[PDB]
Amino acid sequence: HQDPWKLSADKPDSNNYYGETVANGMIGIISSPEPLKVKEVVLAGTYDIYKRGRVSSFIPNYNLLNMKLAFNGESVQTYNINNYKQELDMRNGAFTGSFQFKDLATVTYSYYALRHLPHCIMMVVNINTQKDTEINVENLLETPSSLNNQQNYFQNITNTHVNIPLLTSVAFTPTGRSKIAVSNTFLFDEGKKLQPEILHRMNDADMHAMSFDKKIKAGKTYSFALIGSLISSDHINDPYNEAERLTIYAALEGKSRLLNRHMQEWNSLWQSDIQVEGDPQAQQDIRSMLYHLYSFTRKSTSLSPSPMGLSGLGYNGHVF
Amino acid sequence: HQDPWKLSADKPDSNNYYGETVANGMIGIISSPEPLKVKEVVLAGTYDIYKRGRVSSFIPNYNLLNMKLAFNGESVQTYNINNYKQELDMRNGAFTGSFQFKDLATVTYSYYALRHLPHCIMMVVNINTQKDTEINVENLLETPSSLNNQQNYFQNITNTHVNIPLLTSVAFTPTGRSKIAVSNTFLFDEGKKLQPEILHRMNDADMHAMSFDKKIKAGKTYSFALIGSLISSDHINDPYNEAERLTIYAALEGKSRLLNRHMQEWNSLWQSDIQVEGDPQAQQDIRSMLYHLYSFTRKSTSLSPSPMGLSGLGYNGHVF
Amino acid sequence: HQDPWKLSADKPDSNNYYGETVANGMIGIISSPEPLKVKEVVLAGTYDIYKRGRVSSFIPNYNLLNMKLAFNGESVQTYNINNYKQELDMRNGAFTGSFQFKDLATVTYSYYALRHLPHCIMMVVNINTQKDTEINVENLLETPSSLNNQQNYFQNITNTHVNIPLLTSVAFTPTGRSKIAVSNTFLFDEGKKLQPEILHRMNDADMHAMSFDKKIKAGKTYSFALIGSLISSDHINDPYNEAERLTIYAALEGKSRLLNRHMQEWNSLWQSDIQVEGDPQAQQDIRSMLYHLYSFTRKSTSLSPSPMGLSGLGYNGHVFWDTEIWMFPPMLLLHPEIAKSMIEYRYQRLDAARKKAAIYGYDGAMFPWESADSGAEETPVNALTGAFEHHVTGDVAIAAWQYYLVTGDKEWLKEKGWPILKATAEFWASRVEKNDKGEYEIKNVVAADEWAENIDNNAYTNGTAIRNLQYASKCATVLGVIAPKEWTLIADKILISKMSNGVTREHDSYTDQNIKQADANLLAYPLKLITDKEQIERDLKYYQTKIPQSDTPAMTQAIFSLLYSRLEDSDQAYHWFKDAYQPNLNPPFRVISECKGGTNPYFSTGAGGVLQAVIMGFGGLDIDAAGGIKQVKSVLPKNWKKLTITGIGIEKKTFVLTH
Repeated sequence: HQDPWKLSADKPDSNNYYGETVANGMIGIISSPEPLKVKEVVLAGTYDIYKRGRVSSFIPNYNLLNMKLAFNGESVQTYNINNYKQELDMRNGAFTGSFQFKDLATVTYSYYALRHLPHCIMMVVNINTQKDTEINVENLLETPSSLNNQQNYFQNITNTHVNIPLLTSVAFTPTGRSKIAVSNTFLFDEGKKLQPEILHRMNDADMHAMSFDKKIKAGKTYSFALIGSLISSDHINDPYNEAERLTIYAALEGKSRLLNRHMQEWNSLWQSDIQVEGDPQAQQDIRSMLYHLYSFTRKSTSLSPSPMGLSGLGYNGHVF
Repeated sequence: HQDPWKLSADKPDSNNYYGETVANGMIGIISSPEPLKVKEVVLAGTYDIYKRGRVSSFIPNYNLLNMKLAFNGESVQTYNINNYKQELDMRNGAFTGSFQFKDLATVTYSYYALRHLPHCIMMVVNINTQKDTEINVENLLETPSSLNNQQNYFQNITNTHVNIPLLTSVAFTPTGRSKIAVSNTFLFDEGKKLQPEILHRMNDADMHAMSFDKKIKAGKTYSFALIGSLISSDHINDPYNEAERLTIYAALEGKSRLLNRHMQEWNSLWQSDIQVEGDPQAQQDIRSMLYHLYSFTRKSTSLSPSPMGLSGLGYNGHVF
Repeated sequence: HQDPWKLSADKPDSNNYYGETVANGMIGIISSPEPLKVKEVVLAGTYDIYKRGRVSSFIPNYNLLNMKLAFNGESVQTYNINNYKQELDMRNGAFTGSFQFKDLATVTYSYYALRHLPHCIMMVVNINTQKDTEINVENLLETPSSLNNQQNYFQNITNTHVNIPLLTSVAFTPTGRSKIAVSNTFLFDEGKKLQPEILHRMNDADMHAMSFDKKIKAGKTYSFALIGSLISSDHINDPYNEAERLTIYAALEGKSRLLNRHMQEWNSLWQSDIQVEGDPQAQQDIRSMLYHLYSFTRKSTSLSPSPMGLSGLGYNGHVFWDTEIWMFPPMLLLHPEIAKSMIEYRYQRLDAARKKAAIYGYDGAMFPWESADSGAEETPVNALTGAFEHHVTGDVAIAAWQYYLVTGDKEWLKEKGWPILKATAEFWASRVEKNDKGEYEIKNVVAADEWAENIDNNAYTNGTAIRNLQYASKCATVLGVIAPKEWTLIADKILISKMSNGVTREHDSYTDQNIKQADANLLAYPLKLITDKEQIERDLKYYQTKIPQSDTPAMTQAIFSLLYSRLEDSDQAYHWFKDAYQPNLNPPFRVISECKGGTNPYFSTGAGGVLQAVIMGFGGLDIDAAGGIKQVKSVLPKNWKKLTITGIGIEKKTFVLTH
């Protein structure tokens, strides 16, 4: 557990678990002990009156990566998976979970606050089958109770080559000070004709979801990615259209191009580094400290970190 | 053109055309000279301040049947069809258009203000091919400029047997007095596994659409139906959920059951009739008069017709 | 109907009628075939979510001139008038209708978007009766269904000398983003005691009106004017009070003083002109193109025209490279103060371009594909141009440098040109990718040929990046600031590739696809990256038949014309000149649609391109890379005896060309 570049947890204990952050200086995503969920999402620069102190605060935002995975109709939970591990790769701010589901498949998921695209997030999911199985995949956009007057949209962006299904929500901070837009899509390798049909459900006041099924033969790897854009009226005049535009853009850049750009920017950040010989725990701790400052700041902006950076609502996100 | 039960028009002339109405005493639908379009939709009982007289008025409503049909990517228009005919069957308030598209197909469409379901409309489309062709079908929900604060939704209602795609809009009358909901679906004969995938586009502020493609071999008939529900806060506390509930209900009743119920109620209405021998024009004119009064009233209600019934906004829809 | 200054239509046919526009760069009024009505009114700089594209748009506004005229209670209709004519006088943007009511009276009405008062309109009505008669006149303020929450007011502004009756409406754009106010009054010659009493009616939710009766005696002319002011919260904090203030102001200036100021500003615009001897239809067509550009722009502002200027809601009123590359160059040569307003639009939106660059992972300023109020990206999300058509940033840099080349204004270069050129060059320096061979690529764009989507190394895009980087470096030299040496290194190694036949390749996936519009040919003009006449010719021969007849905008054939003029090929240059706009015309005023056989006039972008074919092509005028306007070899159409171009460059030079 003392890798100089990676922080590791075996079988997350939800009773004694403090989540880790991946961030690009604009969006922070704080890990959940639950597989394929995030605890909290914070958008820098967006403040409204909310809870502590009766003054402006960061606002808990859309947990835009929240996913439900079922194998043959059987929901994946902490209680029915085994060998469940979480890992933060500090070299590129990749948060990865991996687990075995019974006798059916190994699941690996990695998510990123894309370093070059301040408002874009990506999760890549790999399913490696030991038996023939059918997956049901759902991505949920639950409006947090911090937000109000939400609207839940879904549409297909198409041309002869693509069908980009967009799951979008728009909502407001408590006093209406800020309009938040989030727009998610699934990326597939197989192409428009063969990719899964995407269904949309709007069954709750505060949640809608996009979903698909995929049959996977034994001994195969099936990969898909979730891309999401999260932006507000504090960042852009028209967050609704800009979120959809950003997700379309990212989808047509594709996973490979996005991760390459992400890696280039993280490679640059780590050109400034601290190497300790003879003390592996100090080496890892100092990397974690550099990693958090690098994740919680952004060059070529007018952003300043709170005492808790983008790890949550600590000190209302205020600058001291 | 002097059938005692049917009013007929050959090649509608848009420069000299007064549309005919189908109605169930709750919804009136006034015909367009353009194929697969309606001019106007009026919902009884819904009044707000609007244009004429500075007093409450009927409100132009969603043209919920508006459809665009393309053959091999070529849009169907008045200018590229031939043998185009419109017919009102007064026996069951069926408005039918029929035309030939080049060397590819005969198109017949019939629509109904369902007599038993005051808030439900149905259009049935039959495509009879002379050559292999591919149809693109779009149903548009354009928010009329009479309404404001619209929202455009789309979702799939599914179980093991069905996928009912719902295209829904919600909007308000000018002063916000009344909330209007409309919800449309396509019915297919072929079943969940074989039915066309339904795409959803939201490209305009005031319009969204659901669409599909279908390949049809030469010498085949392909049929589909559009069902729509149109209701307001003047009729029900929660028009949004009630419109979706009504369209799901109608979809799971199906075309055959709905038309049977429709015919039973129209059969009852025509048990009271006026037969003239020796004057075919008088026979047809008197049928048209009975037909309009029967269409513009509804038993077991507290509705009263305006001087123009549900034919439009004549005299603001007021009762005299 | 080929008067060189006037467009005229006898007995307008409402079944086949495309209205003409009068505009002052702030308000556009589009004509109705119906007498004493207007079809549409558009206010510049007012945008809200509305219909097309789910993005901001121009909004149909109050048809504030709408009038009803009756003689002894008999309303003017089609069926009771004769000798009904319309005329647009391009010298002063006067739209005039004239008709005889039965055998009783002659009526003329002329209306104007006052050239000196951006928010003021005037209509002047003259009625001559052959017998004693009573007129009833009504002015209607109908709230269009584009607006909401309207209020309908009427009051009298008085002193011992005047009674100014104000008919006012205030309403909101669809999301409440903008408050609109309109205020109208009638002007009379006869003075306070004798003027007609003005009645007010509020009979509808969306319409109120002011009206009067007047007895006119046999053989007498009765004249009255309608003045209206139309303004929004986008233009002033308190539009309601400002609209009434403006109309009171205009009423007490009076018709004479207003029309004199209007005439003075129009006379000044027409000091830059194009005169053709031997071709009356070309002379009228070219005057119509200048007229529309002059009507759709305004000196001493930060306004930039949409592709349809103020002719309607074409492309939602958004600003595109259609300004920088198509409408801007002819305006820079004829009226540099118009070009200055167009680039000022971009300068004041540089912040928004820096924000877009940051959101899409780039440095510097990334100008949007479509711009409106804020300068943020406004392209409909369903169009991949918004996210991927990146040449607009280079197009803005090119116009900014050209502005300095033509004016020599070094203070402007320091304050505004350099901020644009530096930020846009920083964008391209971050946008390129160095490959194995040390070349610089620009991958995954939408081409100027917008049918080519998500392709690599587009010829036009790469050319704009080269020019942007070169011009930014040149600018740094002029101002004595040190430019990154990376800009020149990148410019010299950006890929522009040839196919095996030596033809410039449009993009890395390009072989022989049909193309929407000129792309590789734009490297010859305007970019002048290709100057070798054999290369220009082989690029024309390969691509000129790649543009289909249908669904292709007027952004091609004017460039073909210009390049054939530069090649001294009169037959080809004149063929492409006519093909650029004549197949796009709509009756009865020969307004220009976007595409051949199109029905969406007025495409000012198309007019701007054709004006370049005339000025830069037939006239041989060129922005010298070293500064100023030069003249290169050119030819005229066979049938043109003389081409005279006046008011060119800051020296206001006249150029005369003959065979």
